[PDB]
Amino acid sequence: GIENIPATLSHGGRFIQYNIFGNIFEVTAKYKPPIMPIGKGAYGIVCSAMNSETNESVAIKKIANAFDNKIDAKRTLREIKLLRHMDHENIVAIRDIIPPPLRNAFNDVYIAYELMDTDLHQIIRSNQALSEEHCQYFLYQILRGLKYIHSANVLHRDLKPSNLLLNANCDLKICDFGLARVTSEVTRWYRAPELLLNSSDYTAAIDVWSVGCIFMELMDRKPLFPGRDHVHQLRLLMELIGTPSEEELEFLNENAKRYIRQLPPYPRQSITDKFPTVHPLAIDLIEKMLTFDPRRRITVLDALAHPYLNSLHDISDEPECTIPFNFDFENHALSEEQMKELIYREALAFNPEYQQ
Repeated sequence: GIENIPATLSHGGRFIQYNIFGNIFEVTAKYKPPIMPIGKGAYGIVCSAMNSETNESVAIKKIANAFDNKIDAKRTLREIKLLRHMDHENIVAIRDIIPPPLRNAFNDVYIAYELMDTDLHQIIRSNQALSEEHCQYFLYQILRGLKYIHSANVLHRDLKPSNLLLNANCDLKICDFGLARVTSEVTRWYRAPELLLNSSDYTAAIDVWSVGCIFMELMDRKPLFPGRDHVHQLRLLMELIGTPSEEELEFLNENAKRYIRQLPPYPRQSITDKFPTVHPLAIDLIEKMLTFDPRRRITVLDALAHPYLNSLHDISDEPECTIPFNFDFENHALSEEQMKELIYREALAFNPEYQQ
């Protein structure tokens, strides 16, 4: 579909501006036309493109005005550094950081990721059927990636179906680390119990919780805990799981502890009866993942060995991250110009021709 989107050579031919419904999408010259818009959102837009020098297809996301609010600049730099630090088959890889044509005028950041066909959210929405071996493969790859992320002392704090990208090969990669934790510091249908009822510190269990939810949504094709309001989330939680007994309530803040005694009782509805279509071992592990108590929640390391995944589980093939990740990129307090400069050095690392 070339010449469908107007493409103008700019800055001495080293860049190409693509008009996309009045949205100027400027990338380096090696990404010759055509490009295919594939995503929209708050960050900006996402197009597919081909690197004419490497014959490799990427997805270029454009974060527009990335440095205006310093919080969003920190989430962008955090995204780049986090995704560059890690090398894993269930983690989305950065393939390029576009240099700005003019360093003084560096407002938009274009990141290029490896190209994926869809994501689990779209798979759910399209109402398309999956063999049980496929669901098995998906869950296994999610946990296999979580093992690595956590092994780098990083907690992916916002897991969603739209965060799990897929391929026709059924390869699944985790993405969008804009909110991850270093243990040193938005829909909540997937947020853990401890996150809503503030326990100021949380462990990897939060991720496990979300996975549980996600897997049920994969197996039931309906959102497991839809929230009308923030207070309602807990209601639909304990309506299904049951109101905890305080052998389980010990951990949350006592400003939050009182909270749970404040409400009427809730029986533990059995999941095998509410969602009976799914396989039995699936229901088992799902129940073992959605415990209200964080210290009574199954670990990713143990959830890998659960019998639902026994045809895929393998400790020698599920690696960890050797070198951990530190949060002070250069230092702790940075201005928008410092973060700008770091991302600029990264783009110059991917594009040594623009260093000079």
